[PDB]
Amino acid sequence: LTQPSSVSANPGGTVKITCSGSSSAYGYGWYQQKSPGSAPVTVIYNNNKRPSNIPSRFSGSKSGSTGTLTITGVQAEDEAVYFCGSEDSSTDAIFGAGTTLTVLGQVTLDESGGGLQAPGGALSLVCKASGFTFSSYDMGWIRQAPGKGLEYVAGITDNGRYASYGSAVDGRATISRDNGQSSVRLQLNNLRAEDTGTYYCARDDGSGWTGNSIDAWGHGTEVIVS
Repeated sequence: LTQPSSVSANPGGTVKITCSGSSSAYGYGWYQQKSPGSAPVTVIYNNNKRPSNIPSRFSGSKSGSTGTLTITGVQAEDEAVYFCGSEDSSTDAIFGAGTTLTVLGQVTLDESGGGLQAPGGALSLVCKASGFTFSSYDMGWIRQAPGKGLEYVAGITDNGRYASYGSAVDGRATISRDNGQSSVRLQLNNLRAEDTGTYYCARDDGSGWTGNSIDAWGHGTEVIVS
């Protein structure tokens, strides 16, 4: 996915952020991150769906192999990095590198298990969910290395029947869920230095876990492999 490094606009302006993929088959989600150490917020998912708590100045569209986030009447509080997410024929969740919006002229997911680990060790993260019918929604894990963007770790269907993994962890990761205890778990074996970062629990909107349909995010838990 290709999105611009940065865009600029003055308050009240209409700003657009594009995200281009390898075909016209898949859709787009847009995830606002106000600082590198903060949980993302979904502003648009499945091309043009807007969560009810997101201001109506956010809208989305898709044309051919490109998705576009439009903020009509941008405000200072919208200054953030916006990540686009999608999928392709090989991977259920892929992400662009993030677009920094500069403004000129100025459901609970609870992760634990982070910590320090040696290379070759194994990580066990747990996300405790509340405030919704957990067993009805696909769930997943997204990570972010220091100074880098969002990356797919693992996703699992509502009933646990299907799972998939990001390329960098495939063969080492296992995702599971307990629909009685309303929790999803990540096991990551043979840890490498490149596995350190913040790991976020995330919820699918209900349409089926993809990089473009995430509608809720946890607070993150930090993993350091050294």
